[PDB]
Amino acid sequence: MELSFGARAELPRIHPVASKLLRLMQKKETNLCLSADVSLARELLQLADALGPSICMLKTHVDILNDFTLDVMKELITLAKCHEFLIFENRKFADIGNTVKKQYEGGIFKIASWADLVNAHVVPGSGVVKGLQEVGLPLHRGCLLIAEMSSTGSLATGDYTRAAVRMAEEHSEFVVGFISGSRVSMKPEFLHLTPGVQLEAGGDNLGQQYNSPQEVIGKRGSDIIIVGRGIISAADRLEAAEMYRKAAWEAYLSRLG
Amino acid sequence: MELSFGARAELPRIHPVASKLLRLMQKKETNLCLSADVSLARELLQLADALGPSICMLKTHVDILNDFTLDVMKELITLAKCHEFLIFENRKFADIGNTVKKQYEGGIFKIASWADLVNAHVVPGSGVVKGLQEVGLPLHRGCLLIAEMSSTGSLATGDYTRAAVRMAEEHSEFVVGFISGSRVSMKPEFLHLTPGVQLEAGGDNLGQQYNSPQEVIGKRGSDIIIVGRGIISAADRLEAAEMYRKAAWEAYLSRLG
Ligand SMILES: *[C@H](C)c1cc(=O)[nH]c(=O)n1[C@@H]1O[C@H](COP(=O)(O)O)[C@@H](O)[C@H]1O
Ligand SMILES: *[C@H](C)c1cc(=O)[nH]c(=O)n1[C@@H]1O[C@H](COP(=O)(O)O)[C@@H](O)[C@H]1O
Repeated sequence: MELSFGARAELPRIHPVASKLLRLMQKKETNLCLSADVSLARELLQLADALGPSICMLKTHVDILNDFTLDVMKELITLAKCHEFLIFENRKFADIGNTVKKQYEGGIFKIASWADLVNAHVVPGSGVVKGLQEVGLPLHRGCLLIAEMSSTGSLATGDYTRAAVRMAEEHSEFVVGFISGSRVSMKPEFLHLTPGVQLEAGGDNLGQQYNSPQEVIGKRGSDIIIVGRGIISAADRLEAAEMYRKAAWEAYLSRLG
Repeated sequence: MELSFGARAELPRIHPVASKLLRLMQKKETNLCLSADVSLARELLQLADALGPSICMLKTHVDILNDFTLDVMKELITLAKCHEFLIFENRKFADIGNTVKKQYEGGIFKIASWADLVNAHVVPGSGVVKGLQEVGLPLHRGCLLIAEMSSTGSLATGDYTRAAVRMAEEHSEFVVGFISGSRVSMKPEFLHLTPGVQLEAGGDNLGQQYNSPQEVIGKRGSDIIIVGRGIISAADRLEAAEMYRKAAWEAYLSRLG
């Protein structure tokens, strides 16, 4: 029997980062994650402020931010706290444990110092998780494993996907869910976040493929839609965010009955 | 049927970056790539200067460099030109094509501006190569595809590895080789670079596994050894690099005949 986001937030085995997310999704009636794929700090902060009320999460892309500083991230956190959304850094960690540990904590970005959530590929084996968790657990963070991808020719299928799910299950102190195109775990403590979402059919010219909020939330059983260009390229970004939020929210409610 | 590095540099279908690499490997008698996994620019540059004569390639890890600037990379390029080695940025690109394009060209790091070689995971499908190619092609850059990984539980096996080889073959205007544990393509135009190398048996506490230069070059048929901690953790990094250089070079010389 399907549980509401509010009930899932209270499950005994729920991770605190997932509980926080689930509570604000219910409170705000949004299961929309904005993919903030922009080059400038001013654009990032303007979108976070204007769309904050409509979103549960803002997916940053610090590797493409031309004018990144840690002060930009301080200010983003203030917006996150004010508007109540989590910060999810896009960087798709995909290296050996020892390396990802340093990539997560260190460098100029210090991702673990400001990102509530990160995501990681499972291709290196479970050391990728063990390395990230060494930094993330003390910092009270969570992680998503990339169980499926939205792009043409994705190899994250079959036994690979199943490996991601086992890895997540075995590291539930840190792993809070998945990047996936559908529900891949039957355990309600895990979140499912789906990119490759637009209202209309289509793709991009570098292998991105799109499915609708109704398809992914309603038919395929995911929890959260991640949307970049569908919102950012629109003339009215606030209206676009609202259409996506309403679409994803209604799809969830219908599945809930 | 085995050709020397110098002869391979003259193969008809060889990429110019691969040719430049193979020529300097032959001239300097080195098939050693230093994995410069350090957090300070001053250490990076001191290692680059001191070990430059012993290496064919320096693998940078800019995501862990706390005091990165483009001026640091300018000085690195001077040393690369002086001592004759290529610069390989470690970041294991693993996202849809439209995203990896921006990650490669942009942000603070502007990787494409200074790195001869990049590496990409093949899990997103061939869009990952297409996206990097749009940036790197005019700049005469090349790419290695991660066909196999060194870490315990690696999913880069079987049909995954075969998919990486096919993808490299179909994008030979930009893909110059592989990160792998062994020879994975029979086409001598492709480079094989192998991490998870140390003179002694063992591993680390986060899933890394080591094989020797003689096993990897000599028996598995790889071209270049990538070595981080085996060298970086020594008291005398120069002496360590020389040991690794002689091991890898003599292993190559012996498989030649
Ligand atoms: C990573 C979250 C990911 C994984 C995937 O399989 N597909 C993806 O597209 N993404 C990321 O999500 C956004 C998608 O943005 P658009 O809505 O296509 O503009 C990108 O940031 C992509 O890297
Ligand atoms: C990426 C080059 C890679 C791929 C892999 O399968 N295994 C790896 O270890 N690496 C990278 O190579 C160095 C290994 O350093 P050590 O010799 O183990 O210190 C790391 O930089 C790793 O990310």
